[PDB]
Order: sequence, then C-alpha cells, then structure tokens
Amino acid sequence: SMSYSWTGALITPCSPEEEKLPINPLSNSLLRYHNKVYCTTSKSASLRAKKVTFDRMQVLDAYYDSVLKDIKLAASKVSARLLTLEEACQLTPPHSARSKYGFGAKEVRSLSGRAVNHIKSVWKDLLEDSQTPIPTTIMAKNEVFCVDPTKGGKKAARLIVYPDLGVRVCEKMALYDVTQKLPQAVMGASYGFQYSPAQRVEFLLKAWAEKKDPMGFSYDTRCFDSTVTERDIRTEESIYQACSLPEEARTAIHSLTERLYVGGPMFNSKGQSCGYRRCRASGVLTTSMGNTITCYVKALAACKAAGIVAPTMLVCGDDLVVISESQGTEEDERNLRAFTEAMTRYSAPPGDPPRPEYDLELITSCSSNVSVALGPQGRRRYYLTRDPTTPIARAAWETVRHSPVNSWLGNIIQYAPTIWVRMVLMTHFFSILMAQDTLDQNLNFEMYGSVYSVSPLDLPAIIERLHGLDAFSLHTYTPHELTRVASALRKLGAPPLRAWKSRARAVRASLISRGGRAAVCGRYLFNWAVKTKLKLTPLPEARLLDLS
Repeated sequence: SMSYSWTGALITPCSPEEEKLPINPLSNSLLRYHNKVYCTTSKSASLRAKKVTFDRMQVLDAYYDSVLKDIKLAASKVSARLLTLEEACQLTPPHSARSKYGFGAKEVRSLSGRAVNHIKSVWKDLLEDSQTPIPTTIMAKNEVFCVDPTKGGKKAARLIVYPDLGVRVCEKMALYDVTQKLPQAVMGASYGFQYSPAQRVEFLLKAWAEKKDPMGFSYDTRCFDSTVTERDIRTEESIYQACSLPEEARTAIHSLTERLYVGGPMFNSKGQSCGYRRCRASGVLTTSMGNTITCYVKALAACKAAGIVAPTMLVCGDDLVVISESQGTEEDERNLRAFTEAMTRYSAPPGDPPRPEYDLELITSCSSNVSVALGPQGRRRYYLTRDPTTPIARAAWETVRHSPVNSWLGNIIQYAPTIWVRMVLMTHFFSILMAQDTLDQNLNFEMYGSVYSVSPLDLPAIIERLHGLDAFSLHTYTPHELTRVASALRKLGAPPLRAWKSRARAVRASLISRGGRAAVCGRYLFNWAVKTKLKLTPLPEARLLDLS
C-alpha cells in the first residue's frame, strides 16, 4: 500500500558531490560563454523521497486475469539454468560497489578465496532461509542534465536501492539466464530491448504503415518503480516459476523474492536505518525484466478494457508505446482516458497524461523517435534520433570531469546518423582528442547489457556496419529535427549549428593531415562539412558484429 516508510534518517552521500562545473568548454564561443548544465546530488534526495512516497490502491479485473494467464502459458515455454559461480563472478562489472565483507569487484572477477567463500555462504543462506529480509543501501544518483527554465526547475536526484555485492552475484546465478530469455518469450516483437537502432526504426515504420488510419501514444507512468506493488512482485515470481527451472534455482528465486524483491529495510551510506521499501528496488537484477513484463501485462489488459483497436505495442521498462487504428480524434481521446483509468486501477498511474499522436516522428519510444532525411542518391532514408539536450549536457560534463565510462562515445555510435552527433559531438570530441593527443586511445562506454572498449579511430567502420554508408551522406533533415537541435543548443548556451559547421572544416583538415585512420575519420565523418564531397566507398566493416 505505501511505497515507502522513512525513519527520519537522511539519505547521505558517500563522497563530496559536485553540482556544477567551474567551466563548460562546449557552451563557450569566443564572446559567448555559458554553463547551464548541472548534476543531481544528495541535497534533493528528500524531495525525491516525498515524490515517490504514496499509497498504492490496486484493484484487478477479468481483463488482467486473462492476460496474465496468457503470459504464464508463454513463460512455460522457457527453460533456464543456474549460472555457475564462476560465470556469475565473470558477469560482475569491473568497478561495481564493493562488499562490506572485505572485497570488491576486483576480487570477485578474479575469484579470490575470500570473495568466493563469502558468495557460497550467501547462496547457501538463500537455500535455507526464505524469510529474513536482505538489507539494502539507498543512495541518491548523480546524473547530469540541462536546466530547462520553461518546463520547470532542476530535477531532484533519482534514488537507487541495492543489496551487498555478495547478494548481487547470487542473483545472477539464479536469474541471469531468465533475464536473457523470459521477456522475449512472453512479449515477442513488443520487447523493446531486442532491437538495434535500424531494427527499431523498421519496427515503428512497419507498425505505423499497417494501420489504415494510425494513431499512437507513449504512456508515461509517474514513478513506475514506486507503483509496482508487492502483489505485482510476487506475481512476477509466479511468472518466473512458470518456466522450466531446476529445483535449486526455484528455491533461491522464491527466497530472493520474499527477502529482497518484495521489499525490505534500507540503510544510508552511514549505516543508519533509513526506511522500508514495499515497491521495486532500482538496483536489483530483475528490475528491467520485472518492470517490462509487468508494464506489458497491465498495458495489454488496459487496451482491452479501453477497447483499443488492433494495438501493437513496444515496451521498454516503464516506457510504453501503443500504435493502433484511429477511431476518429473524439473517440481516440475517450479510449485513452479509459486506458489511463484502467492503468490507474492496476496501480500504474500516469505522470504526463497521454495524448493521441498522428505523426510518427512525434512519438517517442525507448527515449527515441524516427525521423527521415535524404541519402546521397536523393532517396528517403529513415534513422533513429532523440532530443539532444541531455546527451550533449553530459558530453560537456564528461569533457571536464573524465569518467571511467563515457556516455558521449555511446551516443555517437547509437546516433551516428543524426545531425546533432555529426555536427556537434563528432566535431567537438575529435577536436578535443587531437588537443590532448589521444586519438588511438581506447575508451569505454555503455549500450546496455555491457561496457564496450573502442578506439575513435575505428568509428567510421563501426558506423558503416551499424548504420551503413548512408550515415555519412544524410542531408536535408526535417524542420522538426533541425528546430529541436537548435532549441537544445540554445538551452545549453552552445553555438548554433552553422558555427559547428565552420569548426568542422578545421577538424576535418587536421585529421586528414595526420593520415592513416585519422585521415579516414576526416574524409568519412566530415564529408558533410565541405562543399565538394569525396567519394566514400565500403571499408573493412565486414569484420565485426555487435551484441547490444
């Protein structure tokens, strides 16, 4: 019923937090310097807590029961195995929060005796005790954004709840294989985390075109993790148990569910008792899978209850998109309210009220949207994009405060064909790499389910294999996309696109001077910056393949 209960103890930081940069070397232009970027910190943790703390009223119906039955049948078609202790240790990222038991990721990844022995006792404890709640640590996330004076004030920090390192390894042993198969088995094409950008585009276009008169909407649940009830979480376990799993995993899964996922005591960085959770914990292995499947179920039952006609959905955690047959604007608005009302009954209230959309380009799925531009031959070419405000804000921050994993490399790769990646991010970072003389240096970034290491000097081949040769020749972007990029640059206080184009020439010229891979980067990545474009022929792209 109540998402959380608090003792009064504060949510404390573990290190001194920085909220603003001393200098922003991206939003600077000879005579115009700005710094509108910020990082969330502990100071806003109490605000967040108040936002996410409320009573959940949940009431199901025949629509829900029916859909859940279908999903459990689908789940019985899956088989999963226990992960080996070694396999689980090997899946532990390099710098994940150390344990309070005398070891860190380093020791787990190398299987040191202390870590291994501890994990074995934890796992054993899961098999014996299925009741005792596992303590969790709660902390405020430090994420970078750009002030948006019109939409509102600075965002409050997100809260992150997670168990000790030893428990996190045991989660993988029991549910990792499941997290890799279950969502697709029960959702099929609707499971969003299975598509590369080109496929996501193909999916959205295909969904929009199959309707005689399309209408779509992206649902946004207000504090989704906070809306999922204990009932929802136990139901998720029955869905897992529907699978074909070894008795030992079933035991651990039930324990993990009753002692962790369902809820439990939270402590701050100081060890003080902070409160009690009765909703989704943000830092557990099953959060992405649990949210996705629970959102799909509620969403599918909602569509039926509301009478949504021929719905095709795409789910990405708590982000949901529905494309169906339009019934006329009047009827579509009535159907959406009905949908929203049902979602609310299922305890999945909306943040921003949903509204019908009749232009595919304006529908945001998994944070992105489809747009179009012209290829070298002049034909239409579709690609995935998104609002660049946050992505660039973080690129600026990561320019000054160098982090272990870079978000900018990831955005460049995932959004290579976008005009904001080509004219801003690429021009900026290649200029910064040559300034520091670190072009061939490998960097780490994230696409989820991993951290990848790559050299900027290999970007052109990576981009061709991922998006094709057209990624270097798109032109004539839509007025909606150009406007959005321009708005983003204004809010950031960065120079306009035409200025980046001036700079791109010098970057391109410098790269070509260095010859080698750098020269390729210059000719391919900046062919847009010159009037007399070069040829551009296939590269040794046919020598790689990605997982994410």
